[PDB]
Formats: sequence, C-alpha cells, structure tokens
Amino acid sequence: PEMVRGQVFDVGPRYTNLSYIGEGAYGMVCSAYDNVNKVRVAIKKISPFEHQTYCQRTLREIKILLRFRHENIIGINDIIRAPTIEQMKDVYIVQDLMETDLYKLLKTQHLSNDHICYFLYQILRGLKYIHSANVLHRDLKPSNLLLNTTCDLKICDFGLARVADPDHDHTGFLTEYVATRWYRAPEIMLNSKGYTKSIDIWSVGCILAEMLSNRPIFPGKHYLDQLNHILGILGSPSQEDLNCIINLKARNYLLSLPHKNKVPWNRLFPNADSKALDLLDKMLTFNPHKRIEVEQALAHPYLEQYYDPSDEPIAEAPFDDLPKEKLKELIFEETARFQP
Repeated sequence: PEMVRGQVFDVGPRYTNLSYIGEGAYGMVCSAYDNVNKVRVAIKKISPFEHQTYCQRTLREIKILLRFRHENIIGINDIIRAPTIEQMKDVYIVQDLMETDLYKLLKTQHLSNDHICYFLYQILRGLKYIHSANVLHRDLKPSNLLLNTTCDLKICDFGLARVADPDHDHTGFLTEYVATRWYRAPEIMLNSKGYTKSIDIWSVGCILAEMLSNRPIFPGKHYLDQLNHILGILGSPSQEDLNCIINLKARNYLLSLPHKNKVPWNRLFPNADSKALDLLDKMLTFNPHKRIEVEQALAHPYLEQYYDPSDEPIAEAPFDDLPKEKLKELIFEETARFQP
C-alpha cells in the first residue's frame, strides 16, 4: 500500500500520486490523481470503527452525501474499503478536489462585493436543497464551504447534521452543544437543541458578516462568552422576544444583563453594500421565529442578479443508541455500491 507521513494510505490502483493535505476528523486527507477521470481528487481516510460516536458521524455523512445531488453540495465520487466487514478497518471517501475553502480564502484575500454576493447566493442555494430534504447541517462555517479555482462553492461536512424536529427543539439553559462555537445561534445557549432550520440561517448570517470584514463577527472564547458577543452587537432583546423564552433560568439570565443598545451594521461595515446589510440583519435576528428563512433570503434584493427559483432545486427525497458493531454493518452496506 502507498504510504503518506508513514501512515498506510491505500487507495490504489485507480488513485496515484498522493500529496498530504492535513488531518480531517478521524483520519488524514490527501490529494491524488484519478487514473479513470484524469483529474486530481481529494481523498479522506476515516478510521471510526472503535467509537460509537465516530461511527454515527461517519454514517450520517455518507448517507446524506450519497442521497444528495446538488451543484453547491460536495458529492462523493467513490468510496474505497475492504471487500469484507472483517477486513474493513478504514474507509476512504473520494471527492472532487477543491483548491481551497472560505476559511483559507478569508484569512488572506479581500473579497469584492461581487464575490460576497456570489458566495452568499451559492451558500443559500445549497442550503435550500438541504432544508428541502428536512435536514439541518448544524455546522456551517467558512472551513465547511469548499471552493475551486473558478469560485464554485460546495457545502461539505454533514457529520453533525440532523433531521429537523422543531417540536422537540426546547431545552434548558446552558445545555451542551457540539457545533462550532462562533457560528452558534444565541438560542443554543438559552433554550434550543438546534433542531430547527433557523439554526443554519444564523450560521449563514455569521459567515456573511465575516465575508464583509475578514474577521469573525462573534469570536467567543467559551460557551457563554458566545452569547455575550452576540448581544454586544444586536443589543438587549426586546420584551416581546423575552416573552418567547419561557424557561426561567434563561429569561432571568437575559434580564440580569445591563441594557445594551444595537451597534448599527453600517458602522461595523462602512464599505458594505446596503442591501447586504439589510439581508445580514434579517439573518442575524435574535428571535429564531422572526429570523428570515432560506427561500426568503434567496428572494432578497441583495441577490436579485442571481435569484431564479426554477434553477434552485429542492430534494426529491426528504429524510444513535445503535452499537459500534451495527453502525459498522450500516457503513459497510451504505458503501457497497462502489465495490467492483
């Protein structure tokens, strides 16, 4: 088997000429040459089978990405694994090689308004499909938005995704959460399990803000610091908005805080397109019920040059406690179609 940084990376014979890219989650990412399609591709080695949790996230990713087919969502081209459950210790997932991602882009490159607009359009176009399938991504952030050399944008990393479940969204105050802190909606820290579509729209709002200044808008250093970042910009929540939070610990926390007034978007972002700031405002709404939905966002004046609902497709086919062993069989079965 081919080696990379001394670790077996065994993707032959179709895939040759490997280069290291990084770690991923439970393994290593490399580029390689696809001898059938004559293009370089990205391959991730995943070794999840020892842990319930890794198996859950790996199955989720595979099931979702194989069901989805959309220009703004990364596809699985191929999956390499052993012919038998017994011999299968790793799985390799093959995707189109994407030169960069929005995280790497934002740390080095000023974005034109035109790029910001095109990027936001493509993000919402893919999210419309995701949401149409009753799925929540739940970990949207710059590093999960991949881009190629012509700025085609594709959403990746569905490991934390869930089926939407708004009737079971409510929880207590300071309930632990898995998704990346700077892109977490305020309600996660107050009374929400992250089981409604509005969680994703908050994250997209945060990404829009970041695209306008090259810095995260709410860089919290820990669980509750994240809420305090948000309220420093949006200002204190309205009585009406507090009235939607029945949980007393959560409501009383917000009541304990000194009054804070709104920071106007046009002061945070003096060179931003005004339509962009109008849409930002509607995405970064404190109250999840009042927050703009994906289709409304696509229809906003900011995106009018791209908006075409007939060319923004929806999914044909909308969508734990299992042990390691059964999850491994599920992953084996789910990957069978790529075997010769």
